[PDB]
Amino acid sequence: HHHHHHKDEVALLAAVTLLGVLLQAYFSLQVISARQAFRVSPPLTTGPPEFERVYRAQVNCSEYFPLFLATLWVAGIFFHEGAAALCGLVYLFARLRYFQGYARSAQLRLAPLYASARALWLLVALAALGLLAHFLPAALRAALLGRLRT
Amino acid sequence: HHHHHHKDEVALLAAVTLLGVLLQAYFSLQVISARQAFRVSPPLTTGPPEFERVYRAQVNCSEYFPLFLATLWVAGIFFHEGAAALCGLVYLFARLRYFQGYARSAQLRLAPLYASARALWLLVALAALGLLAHFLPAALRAALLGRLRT
Amino acid sequence: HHHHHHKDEVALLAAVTLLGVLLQAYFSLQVISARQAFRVSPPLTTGPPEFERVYRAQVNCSEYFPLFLATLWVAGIFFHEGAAALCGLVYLFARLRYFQGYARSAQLRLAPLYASARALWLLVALAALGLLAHFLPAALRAALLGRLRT
Amino acid sequence: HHHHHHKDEVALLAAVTLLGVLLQAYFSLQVISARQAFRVSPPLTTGPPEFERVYRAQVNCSEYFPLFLATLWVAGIFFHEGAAALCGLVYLFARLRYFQGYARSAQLRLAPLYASARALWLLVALAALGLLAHFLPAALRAALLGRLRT
Amino acid sequence: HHHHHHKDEVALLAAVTLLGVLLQAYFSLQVISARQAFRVSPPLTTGPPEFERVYRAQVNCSEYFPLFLATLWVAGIFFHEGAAALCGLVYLFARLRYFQGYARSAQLRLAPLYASARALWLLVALAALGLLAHFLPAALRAALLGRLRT
Amino acid sequence: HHHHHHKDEVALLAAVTLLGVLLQAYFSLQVISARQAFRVSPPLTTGPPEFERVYRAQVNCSEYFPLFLATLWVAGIFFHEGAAALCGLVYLFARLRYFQGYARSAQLRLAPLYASARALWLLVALAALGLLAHFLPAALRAALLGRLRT
Amino acid sequence: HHHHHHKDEVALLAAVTLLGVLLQAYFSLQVISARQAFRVSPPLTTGPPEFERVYRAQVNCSEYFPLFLATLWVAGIFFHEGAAALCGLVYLFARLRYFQGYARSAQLRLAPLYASARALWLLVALAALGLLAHFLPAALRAALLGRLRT
Amino acid sequence: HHHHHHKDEVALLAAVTLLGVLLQAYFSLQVISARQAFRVSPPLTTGPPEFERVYRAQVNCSEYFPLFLATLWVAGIFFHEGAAALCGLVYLFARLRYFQGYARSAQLRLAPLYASARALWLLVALAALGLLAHFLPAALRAALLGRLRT
Amino acid sequence: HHHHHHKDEVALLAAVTLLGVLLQAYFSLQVISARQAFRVSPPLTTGPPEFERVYRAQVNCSEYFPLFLATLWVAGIFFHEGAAALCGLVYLFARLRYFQGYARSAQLRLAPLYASARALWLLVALAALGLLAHFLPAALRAALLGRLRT
Amino acid sequence: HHHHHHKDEVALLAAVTLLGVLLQAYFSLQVISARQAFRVSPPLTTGPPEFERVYRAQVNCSEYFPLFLATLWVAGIFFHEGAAALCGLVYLFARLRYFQGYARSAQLRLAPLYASARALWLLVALAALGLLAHFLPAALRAALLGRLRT
Amino acid sequence: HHHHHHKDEVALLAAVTLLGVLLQAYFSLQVISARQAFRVSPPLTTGPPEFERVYRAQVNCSEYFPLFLATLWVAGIFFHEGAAALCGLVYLFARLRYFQGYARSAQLRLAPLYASARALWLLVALAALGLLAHFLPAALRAALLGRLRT
Amino acid sequence: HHHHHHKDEVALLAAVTLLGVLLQAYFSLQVISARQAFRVSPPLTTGPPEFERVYRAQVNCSEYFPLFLATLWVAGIFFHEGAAALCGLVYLFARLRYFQGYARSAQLRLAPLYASARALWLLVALAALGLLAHFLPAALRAALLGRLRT
Ligand SMILES: N[C@H](CCC(=O)N[C@@H](CS)C(=O)NCC(=O)O)C(=O)O
Ligand SMILES: CCCCCC/C=C\CCCCCCCC(=O)O
Ligand SMILES: CCCCCC/C=C\CCCCCCCC(=O)O
Ligand SMILES: CCCCCC/C=C\CCCCCCCC(=O)O
Ligand SMILES: CCCCCC/C=C\CCCCCCCC(=O)O
Ligand SMILES: CCCCCC/C=C\CCCCCCCC(=O)O
Ligand SMILES: CCCCCC/C=C\CCCCCCCC(=O)O
Ligand SMILES: CCCCCC/C=C\CCCCCCCC(=O)O
Ligand SMILES: CCCCCC/C=C\CCCCCCCC(=O)O
Ligand SMILES: CCCCCC/C=C\CCCCCCCC(=O)O
Ligand SMILES: CCCCCC/C=C\CCCCCCCC(=O)O
Ligand SMILES: CCCCCC/C=C\CCCCCCCC(=O)O
Ligand SMILES: CCCCCC/C=C\CCCCCCCC(=O)O
Ligand code: NI
Ligand code: NI
Ligand code: NI
Ligand code: NI
Ligand code: NI
Ligand code: NI
Ligand code: NI
Ligand code: NI
Ligand code: NI
Ligand code: NI
Ligand code: NI
Ligand code: NI
Repeated sequence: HHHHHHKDEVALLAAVTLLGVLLQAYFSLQVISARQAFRVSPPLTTGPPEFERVYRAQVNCSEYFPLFLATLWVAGIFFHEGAAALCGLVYLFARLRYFQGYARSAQLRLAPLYASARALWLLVALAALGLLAHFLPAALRAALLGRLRT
Repeated sequence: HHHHHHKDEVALLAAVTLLGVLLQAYFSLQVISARQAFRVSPPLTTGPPEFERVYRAQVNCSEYFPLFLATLWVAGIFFHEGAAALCGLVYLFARLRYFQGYARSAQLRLAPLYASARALWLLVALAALGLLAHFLPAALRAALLGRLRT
Repeated sequence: HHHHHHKDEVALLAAVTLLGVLLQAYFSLQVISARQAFRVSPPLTTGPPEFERVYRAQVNCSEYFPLFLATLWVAGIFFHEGAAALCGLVYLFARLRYFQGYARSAQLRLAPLYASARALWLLVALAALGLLAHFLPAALRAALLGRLRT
Repeated sequence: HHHHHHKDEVALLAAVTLLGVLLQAYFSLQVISARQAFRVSPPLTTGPPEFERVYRAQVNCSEYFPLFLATLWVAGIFFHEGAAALCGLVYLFARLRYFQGYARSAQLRLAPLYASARALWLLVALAALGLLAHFLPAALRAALLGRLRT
Repeated sequence: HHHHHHKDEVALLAAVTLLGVLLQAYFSLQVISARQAFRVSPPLTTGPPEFERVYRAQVNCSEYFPLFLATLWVAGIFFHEGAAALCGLVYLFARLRYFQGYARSAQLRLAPLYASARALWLLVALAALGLLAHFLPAALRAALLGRLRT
Repeated sequence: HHHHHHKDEVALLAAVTLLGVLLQAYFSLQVISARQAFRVSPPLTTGPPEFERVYRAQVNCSEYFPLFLATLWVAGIFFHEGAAALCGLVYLFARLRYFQGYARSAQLRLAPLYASARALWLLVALAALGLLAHFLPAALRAALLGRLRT
Repeated sequence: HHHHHHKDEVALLAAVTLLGVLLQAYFSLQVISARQAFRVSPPLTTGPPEFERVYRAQVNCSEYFPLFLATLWVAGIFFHEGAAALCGLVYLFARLRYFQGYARSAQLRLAPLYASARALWLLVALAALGLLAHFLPAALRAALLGRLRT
Repeated sequence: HHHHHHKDEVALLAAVTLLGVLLQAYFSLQVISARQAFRVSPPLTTGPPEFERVYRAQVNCSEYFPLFLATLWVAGIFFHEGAAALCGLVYLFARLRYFQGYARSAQLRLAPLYASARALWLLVALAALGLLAHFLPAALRAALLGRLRT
Repeated sequence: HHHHHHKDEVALLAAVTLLGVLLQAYFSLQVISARQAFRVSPPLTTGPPEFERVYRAQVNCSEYFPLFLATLWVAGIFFHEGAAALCGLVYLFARLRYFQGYARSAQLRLAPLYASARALWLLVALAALGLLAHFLPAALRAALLGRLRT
Repeated sequence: HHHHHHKDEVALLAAVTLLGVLLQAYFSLQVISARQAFRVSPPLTTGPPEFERVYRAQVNCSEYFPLFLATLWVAGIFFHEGAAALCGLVYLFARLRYFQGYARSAQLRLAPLYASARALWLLVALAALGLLAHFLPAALRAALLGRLRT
Repeated sequence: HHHHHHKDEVALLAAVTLLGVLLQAYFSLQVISARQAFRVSPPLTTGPPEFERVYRAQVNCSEYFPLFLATLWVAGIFFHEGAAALCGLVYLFARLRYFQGYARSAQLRLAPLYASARALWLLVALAALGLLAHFLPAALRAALLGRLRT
Repeated sequence: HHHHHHKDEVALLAAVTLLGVLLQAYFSLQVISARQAFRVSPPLTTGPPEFERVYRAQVNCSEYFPLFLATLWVAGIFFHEGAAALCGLVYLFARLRYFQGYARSAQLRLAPLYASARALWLLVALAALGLLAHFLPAALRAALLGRLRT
């Protein structure tokens, strides 16, 4: 405190962030479950293809999760909160489908992997466009001021 | 600048965040050390069970680390900073114990894994409760206003 | 809204964050490419050393990426934005070199790994120094006030 | 010779038989092609999953091919030639789809495997019904004649 | 059509043929069942000895099945239909016992393998004797006619 | 019975069929012999290359055997019995050479594999030409009758 | 010495003991022989299933041999010498059959394994019954004497 | 017979011996059970770590069992029956704990392994002390008698 | 008690027995030491040949140890105590040499293995000769008494 | 210098030597090429049979190359330069054929291996015959001179 | 003897030859050392990549060593002694660097491998040029004399 | 020609060289023989330890053979022919013993390996001493002449 809160500017991003965490928790619980079913004890991460697909689907989602969080917040702050949150939901729903598909079949990971890549690339473009709108005017002005005497 | 800083609202979260990073650095240095001791050179991540346990303990802590960070910040902003920071410390101390236990024995990972899951689930619940307190009143009001003419 | 934005206080951190994401995207696309070249289909993450090095270089960069993001933001907020952003650029350029080197040879990962560790440790020290400057004066004052009657 | 030919009673069965052979030839040429692509030389029948799927799809089609031929001819002679030939075409088209699907993905073999099983079971039932119509009347008559004095 | 059918000359052969197909169907369903029980997914044909024995028993029966069909029909047409059908039943019952025995133990395959070989060799001898009775008289006559002038 | 036999129309096909069976029996006895020599007990089908070549040569001959039988009978009935029987003998002699060559060396399988493929493709073409001669005239007539009013 | 010998009280146990040793010697000589035949040199204890079965049959007999000796002597001293010696002979003859069966086939070990377990359990029960007869009367008397005043 | 029995001098040793046998029987039944659960058929003694731990725990107990029996009897006869029997019970209870611990985790074998070693070493020391008391006086006397003339 | 002890009749056997136990303890401590040196953790019993030789030497000594104990006691009681004890010492010294040799080289196990076999076979022959002297006179007398009337 | 050169006595040997070196260079370049084609990177010398055959053919030629050089020079100096050079050319041409054959097929190495062995054995015999002509006369003379007085 | 020595014409070649031998001795001692460090006992030539690189570097140097010696002597005799000796030193220094580099990293073998190939190819060209100068004039003269009458 | 031969100065070196070649031929024939006995076909160089020891013993002798030849000739020319030839015989006899020993046991290679190293090091020292005697006087003279004016 402060007699103002910036919570109302990031609450959709925070909600989509928490949903992402819950989805990652779900993937982790499904791996523990596959370990039980296929009797693959730590420290092993190999076993039958069906176990390896569940393990790998979770590990893939986990590798991309910080990329998702980073670009969600940057796009949400610099471009538009609602648009970023919406691309974020689409990304997470695609990730659920990727995990479910990949667990059934390596080939079934591909369609939802492409949908998740499209949603993440869109977050990347919105983040980039917002950062450009932030930096470009001051930079072009400073260049122009430089050329002004001449 | 700005003639105000929101640093004083997130400094415990930032301190617990930095402690988390230092702990992850420690786990990484312990893997490099196990590589030396067991002569397992990159790109290999397999070798004797004792090397694999150290590798896996670090990789597990690393997978969950962004989940920890995400929920720490959301709970700290939307619920209560001190409570979030405290659950965060408990989580990180549990993770230290998980890493140390798992390195000695797969079975010794389990008790501290459960303690870390309890602390992370508590962060999740506090984040959820704070987001509910943020969104629910405006939503119930809007629903009611809708029903008002009738 | 709010009639003020804290965007101007974190825009360099956000830009370096987005660059980090783009670099991680690049590493991921290079793994997909190595999968094609060496015919290593998911769920496999093993194959010839040359494939394993590309896979491992990406996975290593990915493990450290949240540590990078965490300390970049904490150092940028609590110490100095421009200094944090600069150490961050140096870190990311070192990571590019690590990935390129490791793909050619395990041994070629080492020099740029050390440069990335130096840049990350510097971010850690700046974050720590900023948090100390935040907390230490109030703590020493409170200790002193305690001793004052005596 | 003979001043009659029974060719006109089995020409659809013979045509569907020849189509089956051509389809098996196709599967064999696709395995030779996969051997070239994946550099798997005889006597090896193992290699990457993608090679093994092509090999296995052909071997599976080959195991069932004599079952197909046997029941096609028995159903065609004892039940109805056109019906047997039609179930036979459906079976072979399902087998093409099984081979193509299985080569892409183990999971993609399943739908067309079920369609081929339905067509083969139908040939089995028609063969059984025709053999029953052949044998049952004489058998029931002989049983009855036996009971007649009494 | 034709105002005569040759169905009555091959109906026992066709019935024994259909029984052979049903038995091969049974072996195939037992392999699918062993895949489920031992979690061996296609394209794999290896796993624990107990799975491999079920797989191999089916594959062995399948390799010999066209030899069985070929000699059943040739012996049934050229020697005697009832005798061929009877040796055929004995062969198929021996094959059932081979499959059941081999699934329990490699060693238990041997006694019924020998009984199936005896029944198949008998079909071979009957086929050979019928073909000799078909060709030998005309050949000896033609040789004699050749020697007749001299 | 019947006061006529169609045996005299298929006796060369039946003789070549029986020779094919005897040749497959020979290949099977040679595998049992290689099992003894190299001490490879069922359910194993792997061992030294020299055992695997004998196993594979037999399995290859067995996969193609129903294709051989099918096309031999269709070409023999629809095209010309003596021509089909002759291509059939050539095919079987090529298969003997394939088995003997492959057992000595993978590379030695190739020349006789090509000779067997040429003989089998010739049977396929004769079968196709006979089926065309059977079906084409009635089909062209029916098409023409259709066009006749116009 | 002593002007008495307790040899006459244990000579059947000693004879059955010596027979057990000779049988274990036989099993050991058969393993050395299997090593020669299958060319499996120490320190290896793995090789083809046929070698492993001979090795394992001997190792199993060896693990149970001290259990046999212990219970033979305890039953022979505390229950009845002739009965213990007789169960002991039955056990050893069952063990010979177990070794011979297991060497031929894993499955053939089972019937004689069960017969050896029945004979060993009988020795266990006789030993237990003899020890009960030894200890129970004095214990029940001491309990009763305790209750006597009351 | 004999009008005396030495049964009363060894009945505690015999009872502890029989308990040892029953405990070894228990370990063996637990291995058979682990074979069923993990589908590891003889002659295999390898499989998942969880099966191998149960197998190894039993094999370890079995290797030491004759050492236990030997020293139990020697200490019980030459030192003191009750003391030997008591160390023996402690040893066997420690072995139960070793088996149960090792089955859960390799690391959990260690504490009860040390307790079993302490109890076995104590039996060894009591056996040694009893044998010294038996042999030393006569030996020192004989040495002294030798020195006596001088 | 008893006013006599049979300790003086078996004290050399008991001493040689205890020495055997101490030697087995030594072999076990050397395996634990090889586990440390070669980093082979339980439940593994495989690793480099040098570890496997130490493991196997101990396991071999352990398998034969109950055979040694059994025949030592039977020969010592039924033939001559001092002779049995002496063959026993020779056997144990040969076993020490076997363990030391085998640890250095598989081939170095052979000479001392043969010396241990000679000493054990001698114990076997002395045990057999003592049991014959025990049983043969009464048996020949009983046979003769049977023949006496005639 | 010297006002004479012994170059004219060994120039054919030197030319055949240089040709041998060029041929070994060729074999080495073909291995580097096979490494590229089959993606087998150093330090690996294993991979598909087709790579291993190229590697092994070169390594075999390399092992025998010093034997070739040694005997070429000794035969060329002690027997006859032109004859040695000619056997040497024949040997090298046989080695080219061995390398080319072995690369295609293990079996194709054999005929040219035998031709190279014949040429090398001939060089050996010429070297031996030349050394005999050098040493035998002086030795027989010295023996004779020894016998001369007598 | 001889009242002249050709030692002064080859002493630099002999010195460079001896240096080559000493360098090969060094490589061999470094392999023995790597065997000790990585516990890889003969007959094994495989182990961790770091051991395999040391082994392979030595084996590669050894394969090329006779090519080096052959061309060093031929170039030194037929072209120029000092030039050959100098290229030889350069080659050997490059080989030292190849061995040292390859031991650290496969990739580090490449630069010095290329330098050694350049020095060896230069020796080859000098040897070829010297042999041409030896043979070409007499050959061109003989061809010309042949053409002279015409 | 030349009216002198330098054959009489190198005939012992040539004879020892030829003996070395014959010994290498023997080692090669023994490997071909081990391939037959253990059924290890090219391109394989792995199999049971007993085959690998024969292979490795030959390959080791082959690697050192050019070192032997080089130093034999240099020591024989620059130091003393008879001494070099004698060390050479000793070396070759040691190599025979190394091959024979290593084939029986890895450990048995060591004593004769050391004897061969001593003989080869002696050849190295004699070669070095002869080259020093060749070069040192002229070098010291040239240095002295340089210092002479001063
Ligand atoms: N290096 C030996 C020498 C014995 C030899 O030269 N064998 C001939 C006939 S089996 C061969 O072609 N060896 C094949 C190879 O060296 O890869 C070997 O491994 O075989
Ligand atoms: C747990 C998930 C929370 C969901 C957060 C998003 C809630 C509603 C998002 C929709 C906002 C859309 C704003 C309009 C964007 C546009 O114009 O495209
Ligand atoms: C590096 C670690 C920094 C530690 C950050 C936390 C410092 C004190 C945390 C305690 C705050 C507790 C506030 C009260 C919460 C409650 O009522 O439960
Ligand atoms: C995509 C990358 C964006 C780059 C963000 C950084 C842009 C300029 C950074 C330089 C700021 C340096 C401020 C001075 C720091 C110092 O004094 O050391
Ligand atoms: C190569 C393929 C040849 C095709 C053989 C079949 C040609 C036409 C088949 C259709 C006949 C259908 C007859 C009617 C059967 C019914 O009433 O269901
Ligand atoms: C599904 C199985 C159908 C059974 C076909 C056979 C039915 C009866 C076969 C017996 C015919 C025997 C004829 C006599 C042969 C002989 O004399 O040996
Ligand atoms: C066991 C093998 C039986 C052999 C069957 C064939 C017997 C003779 C076949 C030759 C018939 C050739 C007829 C002429 C064909 C043509 O004109 O090309
Ligand atoms: C080498 C083997 C020695 C055999 C030892 C046993 C000799 C005879 C044993 C039979 C004794 C049976 C006594 C009667 C037991 C009963 O009543 O059941
Ligand atoms: C099946 C187990 C049987 C148990 C055997 C032991 C029964 C009681 C043992 C206790 C005897 C203790 C005697 C005193 C020893 C001492 O003074 O320390
Ligand atoms: C720990 C080892 C204890 C040693 C036990 C043996 C002590 C002396 C044994 C020698 C007794 C020899 C008696 C004579 C035997 C004979 O005549 O051959
Ligand atoms: C690069 C290769 C150089 C070739 C060296 C040989 C050149 C000609 C060799 C033939 C000399 C033959 C002399 C006659 C030998 C004989 O009588 O058999
Ligand atoms: C152990 C190494 C011995 C070194 C042998 C070489 C000693 C000096 C070599 C230099 C000779 C160079 C002669 C000039 C060659 C040229 O003109 O290029
Ligand atoms: C095939 C082997 C040929 C043997 C070559 C050597 C023949 C005799 C060598 C002995 C010469 C010894 C000369 C004396 C050396 C010295 O004084 O030590
Ligand atoms: Ni205020
Ligand atoms: Ni201001
Ligand atoms: Ni603000
Ligand atoms: Ni406002
Ligand atoms: Ni007619
Ligand atoms: Ni009629
Ligand atoms: Ni008809
Ligand atoms: Ni009495
Ligand atoms: Ni007594
Ligand atoms: Ni001069
Ligand atoms: Ni000269
Ligand atoms: Ni002179």
